[PDB]
Amino acid sequence: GNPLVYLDVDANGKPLGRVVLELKADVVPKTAENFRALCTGEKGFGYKGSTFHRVIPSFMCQAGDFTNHNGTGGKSIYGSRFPDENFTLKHVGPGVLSMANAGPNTNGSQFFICTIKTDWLDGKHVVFGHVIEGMDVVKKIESFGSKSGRTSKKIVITDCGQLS
Ligand SMILES: [Cl-]
Repeated sequence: GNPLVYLDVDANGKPLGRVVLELKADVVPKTAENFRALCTGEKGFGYKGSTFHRVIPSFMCQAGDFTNHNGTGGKSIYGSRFPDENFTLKHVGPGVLSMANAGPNTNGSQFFICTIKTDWLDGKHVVFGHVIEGMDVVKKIESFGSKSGRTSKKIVITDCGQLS
């Protein structure tokens, strides 16, 4: 079936717990595979040790820039950027996992976990999974964000990988 992956997250160097994500490889196989491989690190790079650099309460928590740690970087397993696969899945509510981007066909490695329904992103960002377990951890991360997106604690993915 669809992959299950995990992110273990610290805030200011102490663990918050684990976020478990189901990746909708049946719907968006290419997008799911990129994220899966970046969690395992099997290509020699990926999310381990990187940060949630942009977190906005009552919106979303954004991560995945493992090259520049600031929203300008990241790369996919395919190359620097890859196409929007489809917009079939929608930003239905809290726990949606979706690709950050800088316009059409600019997916790399950055992603976000929604903490509310974000319908205006439908048709613009590729949704590719959702939180199975660990919304409590997501709410903790969210609580360390701000209107500007600047975090008030350093939020680090210490470990990540594939469960099934
Ligand atoms: Cl484990």
